[PDB]
Amino acid sequence: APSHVPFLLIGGGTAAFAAARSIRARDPGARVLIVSEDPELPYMRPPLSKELWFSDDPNVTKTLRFKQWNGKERSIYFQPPSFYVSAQDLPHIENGGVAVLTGKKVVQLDVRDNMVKLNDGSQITYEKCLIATGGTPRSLSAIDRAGAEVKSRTTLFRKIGDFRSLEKISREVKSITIIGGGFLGSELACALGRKARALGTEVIQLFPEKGNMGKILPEYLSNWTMEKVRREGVKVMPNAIVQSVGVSSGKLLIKLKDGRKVETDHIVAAVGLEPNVELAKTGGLEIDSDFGGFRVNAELQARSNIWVAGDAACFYDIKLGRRRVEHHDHAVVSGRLAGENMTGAAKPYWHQSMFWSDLGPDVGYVAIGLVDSSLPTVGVFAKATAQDNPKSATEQSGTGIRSESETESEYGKGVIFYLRDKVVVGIVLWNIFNRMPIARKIIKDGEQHEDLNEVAKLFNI
Ligand SMILES: Cc1cc2nc3c(=O)[nH]c(=O)nc-3n(C[C@H](O)[C@H](O)[C@H](O)COP(=O)(O)OP(=O)(O)OC[C@H]3O[C@@H](n4cnc5c(N)ncnc54)[C@H](O)[C@@H]3O)c2cc1C
Repeated sequence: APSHVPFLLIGGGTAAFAAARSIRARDPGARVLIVSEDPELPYMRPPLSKELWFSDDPNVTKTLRFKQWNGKERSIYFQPPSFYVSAQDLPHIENGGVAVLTGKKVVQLDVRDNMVKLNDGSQITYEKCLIATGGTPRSLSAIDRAGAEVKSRTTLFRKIGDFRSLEKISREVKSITIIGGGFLGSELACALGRKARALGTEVIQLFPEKGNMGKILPEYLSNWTMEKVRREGVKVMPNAIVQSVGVSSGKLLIKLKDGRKVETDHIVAAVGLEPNVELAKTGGLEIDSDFGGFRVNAELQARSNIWVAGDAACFYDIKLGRRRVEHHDHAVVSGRLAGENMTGAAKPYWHQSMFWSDLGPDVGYVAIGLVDSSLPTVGVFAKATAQDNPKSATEQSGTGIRSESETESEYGKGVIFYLRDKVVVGIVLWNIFNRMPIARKIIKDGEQHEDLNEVAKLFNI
């Protein structure tokens, strides 16, 4: 537990790691320390709701070495444990390196004095800081007022602990209910769905919308999505508003505003996240408003020596202005930029951060820009071929983390445009891959189009 560190990375996820790899690649003798309230070393989140549930390895719970869609085993951790130095040797070890203090939470940030306070009473000072604290899962108020009995049977899925505890539960109970129609929630619907078919148990997913991912996707693709979830065996209940939750003889009882009742053994909440601006009080960088997250400049700074990246960061988006994102690609790229800037410097974050989600090897979505379903939307669909699924894409690139394969620079499948007037502000790509460069160039040009079809042809529709 060092008293001082040149580079402090608060929080131990994907942003923090992207930063540290970058710094070491630009200053091969830099001394970087990550503080992580997670017992685990830094690891990626997408598999937690994806491949990890699809493997046939009974040890997959223990090793968290998962198989991608193409068959290649990969670890959920960014680096083997042997690549990090000790927080102890960090201050003096020849060449320095990267160190992670696991199980420790930074609770106080004294910006003026360049110092942090850990939970245990430790005090650490820094020359250069990155806040990469990600977010905290939201619950629903209709859960929180039910007491400690219901709360103890409500997974808020986010971490390895949640994967492990929920995987266990899928082998012990008869009925699991997912609240939330969002991507995570639907990924979790399919994944638990697949385990429940093997066991003969029940999976229920509910949400207020008309269909899955209803805030993002138009009715057609949303309703289709819902039918896909139902094909996995899931009892999907749309237009479900939660009235209250309570104990009813060993079972959880969900009462809806539309009157319906649902008996289930366990709940998994997947209703989004709230940024972690905690240290935003004692620090006096104290966040934005419209969008949530710490305010940063073009180079991702909240102060002259304190950058922010990843989920915690409210950045200026090249085409969309102020924005907050929950994308892994954002994490990696803004994390990488932030680390480059900490090693001096002077580089704007002009990146258009792609989002992607897979519901199994066979269905994949990819978003870029403002993708809200309330906008004017134009969809152009087609019959998908042999290479038009995540399994093929993962076979083509060798990686199942889409952001690595689809590059950073500029009815089975289809493309949905989102419009303010006739300007493309957002795009969804349904089962179409290798076309994010064109997808970016289209939004970045901010052009006006009175067709939509000719554009669609570049996606190979
Ligand atoms: C289950 C799941 C599946 C996902 N799938 C996808 C996907 O398919 N595609 C996609 O684009 N995105 C996906 N995402 C979102 C994506 O993973 C996030 O954008 C990414 O994790 C952001 O990284 P981060 O560094 O901002 O936050 P995190 O990875 O959460 O890292 C923050 C870490 O810092 C810790 N921390 C917070 N505060 C403190 C403190 N004061 N002191 C010490 N530590 C602290 C937290 O415990 C956490 O471990 C998924 C997310 C989840 C949760």
